[PDB]
Amino acid sequence: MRVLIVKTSSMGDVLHTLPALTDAQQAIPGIKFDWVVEEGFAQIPSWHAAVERVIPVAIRRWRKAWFSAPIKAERKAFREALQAKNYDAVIDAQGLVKSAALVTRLAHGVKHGMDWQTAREPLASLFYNRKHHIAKQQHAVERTRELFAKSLGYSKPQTQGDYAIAQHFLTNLPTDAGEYAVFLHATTRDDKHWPEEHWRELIGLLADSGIRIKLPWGAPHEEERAKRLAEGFAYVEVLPKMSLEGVARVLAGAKFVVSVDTGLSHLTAALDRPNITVYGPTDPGLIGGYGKNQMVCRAPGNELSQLTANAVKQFIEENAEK
Ligand SMILES: Nc1ncnc2c1ncn2[C@@H]1O[C@H](COP(=O)(O)OP(=O)(O)O[C@@H]2O[C@H]([C@@H](O)CO)[C@@H](O)[C@H](O)[C@H]2F)[C@@H](O)[C@H]1O
Repeated sequence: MRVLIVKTSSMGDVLHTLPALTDAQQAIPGIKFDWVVEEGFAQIPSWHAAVERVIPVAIRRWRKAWFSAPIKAERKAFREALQAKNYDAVIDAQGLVKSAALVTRLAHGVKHGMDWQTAREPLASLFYNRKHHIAKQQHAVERTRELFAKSLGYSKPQTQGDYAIAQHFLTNLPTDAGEYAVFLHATTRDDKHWPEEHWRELIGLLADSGIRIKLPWGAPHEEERAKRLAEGFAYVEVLPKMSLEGVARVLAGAKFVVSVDTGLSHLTAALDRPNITVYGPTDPGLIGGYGKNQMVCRAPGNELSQLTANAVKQFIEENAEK
């Protein structure tokens, strides 16, 4: 059986879809998935055993120079690749009008998606052949598992979702796996960042433990902050710039992670690595992670400026308890 998945945007949303592929694979041996996803996250689906062909899209990038000669070419290659196969099922796990009109609508096969009252954008429900009712009051990971279960004729396992992508890294874990912690400081908005000052204090509190700390960074200004956070700390290392897969191998070898509400935090949860995510303006109840050893840390008065290094270290300790 060959199924096509439409789940493009948000590294987090993409990662949350994995447990659903694990359920399907266990229930239906031989099942394989093709997956339409934003190029920036195209490596993620490849890490899962049930994933066959990845079909990248780069909306935002394209969208800005949409009629260009080179772009016109990419969009053409995309449509053709998208329509290449006749799927036994097309599952729109995105629930957006834009993705249903730009992707789902064009694929061959019975199209499944959420119904009018459960879809991210009600109107997208009109684009499906099969509309399923997926209760909103539950984690995104479970909602997608329910969607896959109902779309593919099998009952969702009572067990916790298994992202099943850690094994992709187990074979080539860093030599110093378990010897360090990874602090994910970079994110999309200022108010979501934990003040540099607190980061350095946390780091300082760990000085005599003998642990080492690695700092990822995806953009120049993020590298500069990482340099600032590392200064004077011989046991802290600013990572070189790497791919999603590369930073994913580093996370896999991390003993634990402290992070702000960002995609790499979601990657961490998918890799089953103990993780303490610190939230401020964003609510962990609505967008929290999912998985083993994930611990929520809400900043006082939803202001990260109020969260102390001491408080975060305490969570690390009690996250170790479990
Ligand atoms: N290979 C790589 N190595 C090191 N860093 C990498 C990287 N790739 C990306 N980043 C960095 O990761 C961050 C991505 O930004 P983000 O805003 O935190 O992205 P994301 O969409 O993943 O964050 C999500 O943002 C949502 C909203 O706040 C608005 O998008 C939250 O609800 C959700 O929980 C949270 F995960 C950026 O700083 C980016 O440079």
